[PDB]
Amino acid sequence: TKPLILASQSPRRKELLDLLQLPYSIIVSEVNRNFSPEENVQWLAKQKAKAVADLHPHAIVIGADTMVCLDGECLGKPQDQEEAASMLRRLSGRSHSVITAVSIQAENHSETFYDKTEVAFWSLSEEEIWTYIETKEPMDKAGAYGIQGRGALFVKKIDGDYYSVMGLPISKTMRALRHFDIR
Amino acid sequence: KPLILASQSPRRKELLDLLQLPYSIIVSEVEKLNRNFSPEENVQWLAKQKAKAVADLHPHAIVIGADTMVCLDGECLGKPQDQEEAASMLRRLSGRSHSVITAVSIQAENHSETFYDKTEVAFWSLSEEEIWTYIETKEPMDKAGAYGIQGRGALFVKKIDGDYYSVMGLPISKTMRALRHF
Repeated sequence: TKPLILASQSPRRKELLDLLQLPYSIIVSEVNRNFSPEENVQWLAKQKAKAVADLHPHAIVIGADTMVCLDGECLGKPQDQEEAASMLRRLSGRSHSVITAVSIQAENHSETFYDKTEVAFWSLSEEEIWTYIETKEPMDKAGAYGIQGRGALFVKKIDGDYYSVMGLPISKTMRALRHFDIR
Repeated sequence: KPLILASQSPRRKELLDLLQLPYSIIVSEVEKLNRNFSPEENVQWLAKQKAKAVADLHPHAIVIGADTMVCLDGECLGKPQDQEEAASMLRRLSGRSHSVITAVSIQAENHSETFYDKTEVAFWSLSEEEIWTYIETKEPMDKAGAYGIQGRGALFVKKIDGDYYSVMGLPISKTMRALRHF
């Protein structure tokens, strides 16, 4: 048996991993154009898990990364408030992909995968964009929106995993951890 | 006009709270869904009856009523009566898809609007151990179809095609949009 480590500072990933009712600890570590968004998100989840697994080689380390992509271009956490409003205008009245990769690392076993969810947005007004920006909820999230909180009002529907949109495909994470014998 | 949520559902309360609008919770018990009607007709009839019953008591108000059904192969599943029935319902939902239909009815003296939102829910194949341990925490017993998308029930869901909030009992983005019409 090996102790479980969540290599993430994300409160959403913490809340989702708590659903497993498995004891674990949290450690956050210090974080290519030729790659596709699918390769990039998998690579980043891997680097996050490996940085902590290198420091604690006796444990099972979970790393994850979430990207918001549309027409091949991915949107990261917006630096400015105007950039956050620009991302929202691009997302308005259409569909985009939310890609979440998970990497599970142990000395004798490693597993990396991504989950893709299609997210459809209603057509949004300028007023709704800035009043949502004022809440401070967009700044912390990729693509300048969260499916929870006030961001829930922009979402018309999804085709995929809501928990994966939050930052962790918890049902798949649970299934992958069974082959690490959970502990 | 003042806003009334004709539901005691904590999930519908937490969702209607996202709107940042003042409202009160008022309920009046209504029940029998006829087999001659489709589940889509019935769920809308139920959301209507719940809102109308409270609207008759508060005719100056805007009243929101809602109802949620979990259906597969035209058959809809209610809250389980016993743990053996809850395991029967989950065994049926395992390894396949079902529909979650939520109807919302907004009632006022000069305007009324009813609609349903349909979501496809796909489950992983479930073991007998998984079903009984989930039953052993009493989360199924309170819910239609013997499961919830939140909590330990989250681990059974493979994917959805629709609205997660509608599965919780309220399509919050459609409701918000419909309240602008009022």
